[PDB]
Amino acid sequence: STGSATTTPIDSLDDAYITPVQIGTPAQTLNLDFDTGSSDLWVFSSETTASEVDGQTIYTPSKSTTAKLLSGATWSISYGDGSSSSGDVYTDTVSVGGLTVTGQAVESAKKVSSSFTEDSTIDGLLGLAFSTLNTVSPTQQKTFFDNAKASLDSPVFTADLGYHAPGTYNFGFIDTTAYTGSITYTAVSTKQGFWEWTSTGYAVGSGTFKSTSIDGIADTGTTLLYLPATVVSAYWAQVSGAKSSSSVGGYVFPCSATLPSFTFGVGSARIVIPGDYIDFGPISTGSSSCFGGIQSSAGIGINIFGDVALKAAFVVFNGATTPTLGFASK
Ligand SMILES: CC(C)(C)S(=O)(=O)N[C@@H](Cc1ccccc1)C(=O)N[C@@H](Cc1c[nH]c[nH+]1)C(=O)N[C@@H](CC1CCCCC1)C(O)(O)C(F)(F)C(=O)NCCN1CCOCC1
Repeated sequence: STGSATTTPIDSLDDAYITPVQIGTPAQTLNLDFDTGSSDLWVFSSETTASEVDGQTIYTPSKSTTAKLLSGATWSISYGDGSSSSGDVYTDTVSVGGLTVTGQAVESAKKVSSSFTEDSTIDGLLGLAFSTLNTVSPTQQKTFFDNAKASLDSPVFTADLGYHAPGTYNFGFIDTTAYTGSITYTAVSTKQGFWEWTSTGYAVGSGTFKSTSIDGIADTGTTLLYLPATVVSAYWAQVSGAKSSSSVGGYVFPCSATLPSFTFGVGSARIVIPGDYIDFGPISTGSSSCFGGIQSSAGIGINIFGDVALKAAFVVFNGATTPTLGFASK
């Protein structure tokens, strides 16, 4: 089997991408953020504290004939940006783009943090990291991909995110029309539960490529590209007037600037991020100071190849016995 679904930016800046997901019988369609940085499939629900719901579409398990409460199971997660959610667990039928999993763990939120309430466009998350990170207690649950994998034509999914435009998530096949050149594959470490790999280096604009190992994760649920302070300083030094702002909490630049591209290495191959992908707009409405899309990872502890980087590539998440990651230009 296979599946294919379109993913859409939630706003004009590509802060995040949402993908429609069918849950239950009859189907309830929710727009979820596909997140290769976590391993929980959770949704706004009829059980969510009503004052914490403000415009989201909710899952009502009582209206699904295939939903079953998973007795005694609960979940609770905290994300890198400080947001969080928690609740109880159902098993139900879940379909993505024509690919169906029966008996998927659907984590129903009883509580969400203010940042979730305040964002009406994201109805929940679909985690695509390794199932060792799943937070359900006392019996850890498998991800959508792990459940689907043996049925798939090939044990893979691909991410093809758009710049200021929709893109595609595919399951079980590689669309050879969706990229240029060849796919370069690179090793993955699963020891931390992530799609962790090592980039071979970087270049700024038309500059010389610097060969250096940069360990990081491929993370569709993070907006920005977080890299070592040395690399980040080298980038923003090429932008007149850019600076690290204490009050904003990262690099800002004049909205009148033209930004250089950023290149990262995948083995002997190279992925080029155009400069406009690195512009996230005014820091506050009406400001002439704009937020940068490349930021330091120093306060985070790991480098993160978030959407700014991934949307420049066609990315293969190969879930074979020994996982690998593939990157192609497009
Ligand atoms: C505005 C922004 C300054 C650019 S922001 O950073 O707030 N944007 C958010 C994404 C966003 C956009 C729009 C609306 C809502 C949220 C962002 O990029 N958040 C990252 C920031 C980050 C990364 N690393 C450190 N900080 C994040 O937490 N991403 C997680 C998923 C997000 C959470 C908020 C809602 C959207 C999905 C994440 O899963 O990718 C993760 F990998 F960082 C993460 O937290 N992984 C959790 C892993 N735990 C390990 C222990 O076992 C349980 C699993």
